Amino acid sequence: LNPESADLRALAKHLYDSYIKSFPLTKAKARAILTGKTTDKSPFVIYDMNSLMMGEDKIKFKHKEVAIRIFQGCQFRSVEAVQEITEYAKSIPGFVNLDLNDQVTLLKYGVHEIIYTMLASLMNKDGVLISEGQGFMTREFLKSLRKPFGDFMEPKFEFAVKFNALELDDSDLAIFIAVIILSGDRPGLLNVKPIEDIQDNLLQALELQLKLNHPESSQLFAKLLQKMTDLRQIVTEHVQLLQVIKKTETDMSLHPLLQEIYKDL
Amino acid sequence: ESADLRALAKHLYDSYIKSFPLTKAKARAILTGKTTDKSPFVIYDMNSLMMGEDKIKFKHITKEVAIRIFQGCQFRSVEAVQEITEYAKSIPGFVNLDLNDQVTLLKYGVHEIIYTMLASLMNKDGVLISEGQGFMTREFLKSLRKPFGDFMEPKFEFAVKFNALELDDSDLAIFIAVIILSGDRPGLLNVKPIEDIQDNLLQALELQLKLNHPESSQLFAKLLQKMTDLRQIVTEHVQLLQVIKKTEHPLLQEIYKD
Ligand SMILES: CCO[C@@H](Cc1ccc(OCCn2c3ccccc3c3ccccc32)cc1)C(=O)O
Repeated sequence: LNPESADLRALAKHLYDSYIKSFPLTKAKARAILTGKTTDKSPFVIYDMNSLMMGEDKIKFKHKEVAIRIFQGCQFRSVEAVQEITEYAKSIPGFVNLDLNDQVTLLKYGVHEIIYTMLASLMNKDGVLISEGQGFMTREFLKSLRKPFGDFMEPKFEFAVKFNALELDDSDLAIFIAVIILSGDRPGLLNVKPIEDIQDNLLQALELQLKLNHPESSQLFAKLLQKMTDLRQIVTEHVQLLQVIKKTETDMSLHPLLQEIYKDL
Repeated sequence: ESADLRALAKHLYDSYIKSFPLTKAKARAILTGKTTDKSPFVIYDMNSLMMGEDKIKFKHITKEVAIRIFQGCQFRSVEAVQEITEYAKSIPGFVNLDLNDQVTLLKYGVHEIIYTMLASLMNKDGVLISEGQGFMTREFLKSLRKPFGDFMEPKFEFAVKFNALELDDSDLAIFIAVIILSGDRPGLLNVKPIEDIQDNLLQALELQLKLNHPESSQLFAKLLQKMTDLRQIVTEHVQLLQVIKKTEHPLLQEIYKD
């Protein structure tokens, strides 16, 4: 009972491998930090303006009002995430061989669904790890920021809490993330079929990977695919929120790379 | 256990055939002409509608066209909700769930099922109407007023892609059941039995596809991702209904409260 299964495991290993090489902060590490293990250090916790302030010292993170400072923080980290995801996509067999326009298109629409997915790896009901895991910002501090900014994270936490319920590990994510990138239903693709063939193979690999890694958790495959609905809505609420800041913060600059992704859509 | 899954599949199918008079198999027969017996009356332009309103009885008439057409789509939806409701009752486990959860699962699942089955009565040029007696063109629909001109366009968008999967009634019966037993509907009181049931339905669906479409074993996954396509359309629709909520009897408003 090991026919084409071999091919699929091989692909799984390949992606898991690229994933480790493309993302310095994996779920496994973020968990060792959040559950107080001994393989990792403990984070500094920001829960208020006061705490935040000592955090500048204690943490330091490559960086006028607090809300905007934090907002500018996510942008920089998001930009970095895009770089990592772009580097990971290139390792997906067949991706770099597709039409360049479509490669740009798949990344344009796939990058955020992947950022929030992976962002769940650094979250628990109470907060989120920051500065490569050196810090932890509580859900509450974030939910209290100035009128518009404090509404950015709550829906991510809500998704994270439900998504983490599936209890997936980095090896599962590597494939699932690869499925998201290769979506032949993205607006403006010029050559859908090639893209779909790849995703089809990825899907078979993820299906096998979920049965083998979570034998007791039946229909995990079915439940995970359904999670896409949550992702799309997160993206939507987010862009609208961005529209608001753009008209209320005329002195604020949205990172060019982010402007290009968010552009048309 | 495979035999139990096939049994569940036959049961849902037999029940589907009894709750939905106009099946996909029948509909496809009418759309391709495989049944020249009774071809449908076409409604391509303003003039034909007027004539069709005379030919076909249409039980939704009491004069601005665009609205009349909409009230028709609503009347049919209310009927569809009763059919779906009778079908759900036959899904093993459903009636044993808490009553409030039954109502909840139906309340949030009828739209998804309606548009799913609507795909069955459509092709790129139009949708079959009034029990198959008619056929309203896609172009005629597009060419409607402001808030109405883009009411159905989204459904046709979905329909063409959904019909690409080439599913038949026995596949749909299981798929529809899966959509009903969704454990993530807001306000549920006892999620465990719901997901337990969906679990079994997905197993039955997975086997049904592999047997009924041996030459395309990724179909299950593809079918599942179409479920998210459905939720988006339901979002766009309720949203549009608000742009319509902007006006367009009080006893009638009660019947179509939703
Ligand atoms: C601000 C615009 O939001 C982004 C999306 C986005 C939103 C929130 C978000 O939360 C993470 C914040 N975040 C930080 C915030 C301040 C300082 C460091 C980090 C940090 C370090 C490592 C990892 C994460 C980190 C990460 C990305 C976009 O629109 O592309």
